Amino acid sequence: EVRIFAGNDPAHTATGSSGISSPTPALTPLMLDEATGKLVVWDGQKAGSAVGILVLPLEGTETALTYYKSGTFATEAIHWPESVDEHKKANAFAGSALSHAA
Amino acid sequence: EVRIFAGNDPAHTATGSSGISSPTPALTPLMLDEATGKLVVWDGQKAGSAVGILVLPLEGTETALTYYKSGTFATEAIHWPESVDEHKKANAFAGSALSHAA
Amino acid sequence: EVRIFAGNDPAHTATGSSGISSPTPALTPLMLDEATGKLVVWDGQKAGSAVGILVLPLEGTETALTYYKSGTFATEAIHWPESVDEHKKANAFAGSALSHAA
Repeated sequence: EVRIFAGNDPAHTATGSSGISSPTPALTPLMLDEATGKLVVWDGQKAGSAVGILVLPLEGTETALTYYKSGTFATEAIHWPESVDEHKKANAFAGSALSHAA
Repeated sequence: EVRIFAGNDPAHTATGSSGISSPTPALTPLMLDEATGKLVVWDGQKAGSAVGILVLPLEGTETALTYYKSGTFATEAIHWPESVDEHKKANAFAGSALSHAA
Repeated sequence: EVRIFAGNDPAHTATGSSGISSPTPALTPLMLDEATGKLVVWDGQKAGSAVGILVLPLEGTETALTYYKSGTFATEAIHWPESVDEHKKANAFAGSALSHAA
């Protein structure tokens, strides 16, 4: 059984305005869009800017999305951005209730 | 029974330095004051800048306040700022352990 | 029994890239390094920038560290920076799942 919640701390979900405009798979790191305040895919440019993980896939036309706001996740189940800094990747969720480990 | 904790995830409280100088009702979104570091009413200008919800009303002369730091709240019980952007309102707590839904 | 977890809300830990290059004791407030994205000692310059508390001491040569990401801690057990603003100290963890009280 390949655990996707490589942690015991209960995972909880939340809903929020989505600013994503393209098919996005589940288990994708999310960040807040500085200009609109909507949740979009985490760009990997800053550690701690990832405020959530997509729970269900998005078609790209949804006005809202569902995300995990807490819990410990398996690094391998998460869909990271191409060639993301390893340090920013390790601390992507630092500051929130989310974390991830091997 | 009109639930005010439209969620199951346990709500927890915390205390912190208040920078509010006016009667403020309970269930009000709080943000950190950039200049002083004290907690004041959330201005609705940025998504994810709301770090807490006032638990008890403030006279406006308190040096400290009590706030919920986690849990899922009913959008309707929270006292939002006049004409706040709906997207910033939906994701006001994104990044923290707090969230809110209908 | 001098409680170090002056709270009931379960404490949880996480791992992350450390940017600390000197012996650092356990129970030390951590912040994210703007330039590298690595976790380093909280400088006390901003309220809410403390994203964690060191769980185990660091020699100063580790590439990773372990930190508590949630829970309520005793202000007295935490190792604060010399002459840190009291307001920024009180709200050092505001926004995260962490808090601290007497």
